[PDB]
Amino acid sequence: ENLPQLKSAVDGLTEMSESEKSGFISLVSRYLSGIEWSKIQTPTDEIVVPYEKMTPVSQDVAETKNLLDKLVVLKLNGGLGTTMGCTGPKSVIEVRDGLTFLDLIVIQIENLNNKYGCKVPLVLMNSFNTHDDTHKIVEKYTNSNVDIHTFNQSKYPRVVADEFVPWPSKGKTDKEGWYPPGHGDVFPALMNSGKLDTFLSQGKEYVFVANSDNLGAIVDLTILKHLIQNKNEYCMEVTPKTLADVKGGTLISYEGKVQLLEIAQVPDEHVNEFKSIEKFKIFNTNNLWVNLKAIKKLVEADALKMEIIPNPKEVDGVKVLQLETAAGAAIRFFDNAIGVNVPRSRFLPVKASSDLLLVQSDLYTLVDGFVTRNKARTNPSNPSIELGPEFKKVATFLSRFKSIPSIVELDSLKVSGDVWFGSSIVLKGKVTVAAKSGVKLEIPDRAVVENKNINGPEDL
Repeated sequence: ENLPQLKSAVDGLTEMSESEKSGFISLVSRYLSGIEWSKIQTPTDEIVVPYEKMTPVSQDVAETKNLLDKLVVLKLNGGLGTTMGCTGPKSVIEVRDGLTFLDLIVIQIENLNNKYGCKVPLVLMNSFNTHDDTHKIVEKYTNSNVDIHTFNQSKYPRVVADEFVPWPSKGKTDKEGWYPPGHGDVFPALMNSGKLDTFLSQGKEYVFVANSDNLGAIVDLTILKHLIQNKNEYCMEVTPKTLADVKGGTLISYEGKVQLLEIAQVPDEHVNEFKSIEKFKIFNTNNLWVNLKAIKKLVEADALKMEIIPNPKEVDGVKVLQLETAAGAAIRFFDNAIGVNVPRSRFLPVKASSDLLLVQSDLYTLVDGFVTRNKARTNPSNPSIELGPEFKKVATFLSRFKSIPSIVELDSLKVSGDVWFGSSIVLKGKVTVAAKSGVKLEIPDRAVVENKNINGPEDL
């Protein structure tokens, strides 16, 4: 509690840079100091521009090329693969045809630079959990036609919840004593790293930020052209909420400003209202387009005061607090800030096993680096896929599917218990496989499983 005792402890932490100490103290200050639901307003086409209403690029190529000379592409790469049972950066999990997320990213940018003769740089924002591994991995791209920059974001101390002291101040100085404080940190870190000023000197004007695991976040020149023509200093890509997205962060008007609103800022009495997709119709994809000169101005001015997100964790039986911020929450600080409501093709996340099943099946293919949806697929929606904990770890997932089944005509798959799948299986309509406790169920090679429940070996 209070300020200067915490500040003294933090200044004691010789692992932290001066900019890190100051940044962390600033978060703690605002968190300890402190959205009225009734003052919230639903957005309109004046805040959220439909992607269709935007003016397409003209057939004139030199225009496309002038747009691309101003662009820097940034991928958020601070997350480990441990949620999916893998060591190393999440971005080095193989997504399809043997290629990692990062492989696809390098290939896309290389092909942009080929198609158009531009020199679009890639930058990866790493964390202390991914920085060294990433540094070694990216050597593989040495001869690739893309300049790849990396920088490490901030490293803040986990705070012991009960005592409110930095955990490293109590001797917990190994990796478990610290955390990367969210992707909101991308802004000060891009500044603190020196990279922002670099890109500035070269006449770059915009950065396109996206999660390294969103397969849909490809350079879109309609969006960028709009920002230049309308002087929008920030643009969030949003997409309509389906029932799968009810908890997603959304864009509102609040005290005269476009703002991101997340469930955390929403009172208990109001969460059900928040979750209504007729009320709040769109959600943040984390595909963000931001003006570089505006970042520099706002970071230098100490203007970016995003909502603090507690994120408490229990680590080795010690409850800690991890104060973090979100990159989309910065939207309220930028001049002429907007959302662009985009097709869901631009939001294809891999967060679990079930998403790999999506993108590794015949429902998609690699075309020139792009995870391209099968044209045969009649329904504009992807099948719903649910798997038990048996399928959580990627390697176990891959072993439980002798080959990935065809899902091109699938509507829905649910799998529970100890289930194994043979090769060349085809899945259609609504499929359920449910192995009871103590039972292992194996689905034979070349099975066609169609609008059917499988609750035992007695379902052939």
